[PDB]
Amino acid sequence: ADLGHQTLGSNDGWGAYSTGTTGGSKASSSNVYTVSNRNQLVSALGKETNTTPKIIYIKGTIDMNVDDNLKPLGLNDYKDPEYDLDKYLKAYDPSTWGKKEPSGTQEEARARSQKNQKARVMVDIPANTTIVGSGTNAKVVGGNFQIKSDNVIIRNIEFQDAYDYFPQWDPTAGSSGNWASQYDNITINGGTHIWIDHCTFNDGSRPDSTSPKYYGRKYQHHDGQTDASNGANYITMSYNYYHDHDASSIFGSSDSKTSDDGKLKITLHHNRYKNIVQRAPRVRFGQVHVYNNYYEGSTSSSSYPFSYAWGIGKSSKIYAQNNVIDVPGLSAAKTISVFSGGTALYDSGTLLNGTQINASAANGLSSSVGWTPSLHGSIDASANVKSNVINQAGAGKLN
Ligand SMILES: O=C(O)[C@H]1O[C@H](O[C@@H]2[C@H](O)[C@@H](O)[C@@H](O[C@@H]3[C@H](O)[C@@H](O)[C@@H](O[C@@H]4[C@H](O)[C@@H](O)[C@@H](O[C@@H]5[C@H](O)[C@@H](O)[C@@H](O[C@@H]6[C@H](O)[C@@H](O)[C@@H](O)O[C@@H]6C(=O)O)O[C@@H]5C(=O)O)O[C@@H]4C(=O)O)O[C@@H]3C(=O)O)O[C@@H]2C(=O)O)[C@H](O)[C@@H](O)[C@H]1O
Ligand SMILES: [Co+2]
Repeated sequence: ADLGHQTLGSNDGWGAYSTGTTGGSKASSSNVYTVSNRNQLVSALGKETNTTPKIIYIKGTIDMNVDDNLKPLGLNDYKDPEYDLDKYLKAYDPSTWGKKEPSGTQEEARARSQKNQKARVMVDIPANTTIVGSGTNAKVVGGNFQIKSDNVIIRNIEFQDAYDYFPQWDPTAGSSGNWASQYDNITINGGTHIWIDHCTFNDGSRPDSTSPKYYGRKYQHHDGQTDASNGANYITMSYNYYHDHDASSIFGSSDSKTSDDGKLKITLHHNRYKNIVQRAPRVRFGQVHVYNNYYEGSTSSSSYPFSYAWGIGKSSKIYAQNNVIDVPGLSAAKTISVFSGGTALYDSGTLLNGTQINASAANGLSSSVGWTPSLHGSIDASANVKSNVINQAGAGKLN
């Protein structure tokens, strides 16, 4: 079968659990579409009620920052009449505003401005849908796919530069405040039975090094690459190439969201993370199988310096098997970051710079996470992960 019609293999990660992930493979003839611009994409997706099996082939580059006639839209097209960058910055300067949350005229105008862009760039993917790139050059630029539904497959697409023209200042985020944006490439918000495979995720032409710092902090126009929230469950992400981007994948968005416990069952395998700073993934609560992924970066890079690969968050149940990390000078301990409530990590076969290590033990964590994945394909020896993943991961590697 072609990529439009294949389904997730019955053993291929948590996505294969229960009813599995077949997307739109059974689409009838009038529910197969080929799309090459936002209008055609939006028409094919339709609304939440469009749950019949459907297959959507993306042909070429689809820019999501465009109007209904496909004219490109930028900052001045989205700006609320009352929003102004220089006045926003003057209003919320910690020097005069202090550390309270921004509120009042400019913040309200900024919020409305951001909703103006969201209406163009964010689209929901309805149940029983397969979306795949045709050829080696299918691209989604500036878009944020959101998946709240069940049974969805996304493959062979290069997602670039989910860019927010209106980052919000938050003085209380982190030790010194941070600017925050809204758009991921893909957000799984309660979505279930999802396969993301052979896609590429990067920051396109606007990497973070082209953004200035305001109040000493990077004016961050990006957010995540593939994030999962709000009881998202039964998901396989395989053979994806994440590169040149700060925060990759947060699974479980909040310590208070205890309803995520027993959910966020996600398998990550054969993904490549190059020049990714952090959160690859950062997990709360979930049983997440992480195996045969390759991570490569430098702690001294000026653009996207490595901070950590796996985030051991509250009650996370990461099961790591035969992953390979190549970051010169990094210690075994610093391959991961442990956050409050994170106490356990199964860690087997990890190579760091060519040497076998145990990040879990080095961080004092419990060596068992109370589960063993049954749904997986073949396990590569760690010695072969780098080569297999560089050769095979990302869009345009099949076609
Ligand atoms: O269908 C819709 O479209 C839908 O849209 C709305 O709802 C969405 C969403 O579905 C809701 O659940 C909710 O989302 C809430 C929030 O608005 C959203 O941005 C989000 O984000 C998470 C956290 O809330 C963020 O603060 C943030 O946090 C991360 C870390 O998790 C956090 O620990 C911290 O990290 C620290 C330091 O601060 C950092 O500096 C760094 O060093 O690391 C450490 C660390 O890792 O611990 O801050 C970071 C960060 O800044 O990114 O990001 C989280 C994330 O997953 O991105 O989740 C919120 C929530 O779960 O409540 O609201 C959304 C919204 O759009 O408003 C509509 O409201 C709804 O009607 C619906 O229609
Ligand atoms: Co996100």
